[PDB]
Amino acid sequence: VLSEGEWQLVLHVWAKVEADVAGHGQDILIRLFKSHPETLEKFDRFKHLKTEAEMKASEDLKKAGVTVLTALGAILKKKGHHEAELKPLAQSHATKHKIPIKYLEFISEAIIHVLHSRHPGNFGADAQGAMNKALELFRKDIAAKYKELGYQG
Ligand code: HEM
Repeated sequence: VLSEGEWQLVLHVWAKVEADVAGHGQDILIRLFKSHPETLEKFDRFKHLKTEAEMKASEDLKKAGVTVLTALGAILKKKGHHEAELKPLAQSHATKHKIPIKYLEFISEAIIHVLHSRHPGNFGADAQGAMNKALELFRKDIAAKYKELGYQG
């Protein structure tokens, strides 16, 4: 369970992401795909992309970036009271998309990497610790829901 102080560090760096969610989502997905190429296979619409240039030019990858960060943003803003937001998400990612928790760990890593690079103003060690806490919470609660749904994760 995060403190209010920890939530405010999360939400301060989020506020910067929101200046340009599409740009941040491009960087974050590209980092994910570069770091764990196996994750790209889950995206039938753009899993053929071969290079970072291709990725940066893909309108479909850009939309996905906006989707993930907007959904995550809405979750973070709930400050742990995210049961409603996680229901649909766990169901789709468990049952349709088939995303293991380890891939949720991979995108969490990419999120932290990009924020650390982009936002040294709002992503010092304390803020990064708070964001890691929030993302662990997210992954813990998703994992519990996956189990409920019958998915090993
Ligand atoms: C912070 C983590 C994540 C959040 C908040 C998130 C949220 C979403 C949302 C809102 C959608 C669209 C609605 C839906 O289908 O449920 C979506 C679709 C999808 N997500 Fe995620 N997601 C996350 C992580 C992942 C990861 C790590 C992968 C794969 C490695 C993944 C694969 C997909 C796929 C394949 C789709 C369908 C996209 C499409 O067909 O257009 N997601 N995700």
